[PDB]
Amino acid sequence: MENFQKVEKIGEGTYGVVYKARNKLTGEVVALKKIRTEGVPSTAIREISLLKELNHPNIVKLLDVIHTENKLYLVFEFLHQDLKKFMDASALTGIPLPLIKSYLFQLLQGLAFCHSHRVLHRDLKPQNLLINTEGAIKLADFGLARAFGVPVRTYTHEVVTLWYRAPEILLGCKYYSTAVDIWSLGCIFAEMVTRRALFPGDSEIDQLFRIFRTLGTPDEVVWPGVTSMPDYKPSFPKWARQDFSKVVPPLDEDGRSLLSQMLHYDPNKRISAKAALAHPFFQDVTKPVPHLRL
Ligand SMILES: COc1ccc(O)c(-c2nc(N)nc(N)n2)c1
Repeated sequence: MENFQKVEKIGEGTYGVVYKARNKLTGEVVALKKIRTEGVPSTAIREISLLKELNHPNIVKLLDVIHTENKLYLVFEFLHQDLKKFMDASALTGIPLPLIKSYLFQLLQGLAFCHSHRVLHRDLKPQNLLINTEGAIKLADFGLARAFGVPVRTYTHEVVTLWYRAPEILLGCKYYSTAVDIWSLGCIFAEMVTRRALFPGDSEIDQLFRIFRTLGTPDEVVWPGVTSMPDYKPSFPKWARQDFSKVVPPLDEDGRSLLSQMLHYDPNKRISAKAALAHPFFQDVTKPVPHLRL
């Protein structure tokens, strides 16, 4: 793997570290994800390789999937900045609402695309959302959990982010649906608006309880079957739902209603990416140019 010259390390994902690198021969700049290790599931590299066919303006292009030295390398087109960095950079002033709306709209288009192709992300977070100078935003690292699975931590002892995990995952559901990505996106949307994580849990139970304290402890009324979920305990405290206008001020009612639909407890009631795109919140969507400091 010396076809490059690891320009630099740029991040650490749940499935592995990401590097910025230039191809010695072609001179192209790409992002290299190294996936943690002496076997690798059979259908894994096959399933991941299929992702190379995925082409959508809001999905980071997967250029190559190489298996060498028992290691797995994903070569991605390189985008210049991740949403986490941009959010931190915009923490004093905040991301303008029209830009937030644009990003949410584009992200939903990208999810609508993947979900229609039966591809789920399962680990969406600000770190794997990439932006460019032209106002586009793209999702990176889809279908990795389906091909592999959520490990103990990361390739090299890291603190996995739980803040964007859907409640059905926290409750131990064996089968998840595309609804998990809508939940994560809802959490990201809220964070872009308030400039603070919606549910910053430090543990799985703290994550779950933070959700409960805000949205109310779920019951059979709002979520049929929740009390029979694997990790559900009748001992969970019963918090009453908080007034929603407290959740994402000062987002307007259209944004709040859309967000509430993205955060429904029942995966079956949670809005789909396709239905969300038709929400009145996007009636006036535009495509602003962000102020990016590279
Ligand atoms: C699949 O993961 C990817 C794919 C393509 C990418 O450009 C990135 C990325 N890019 C930047 N600039 N920063 C950071 N932190 N990451 C990450």
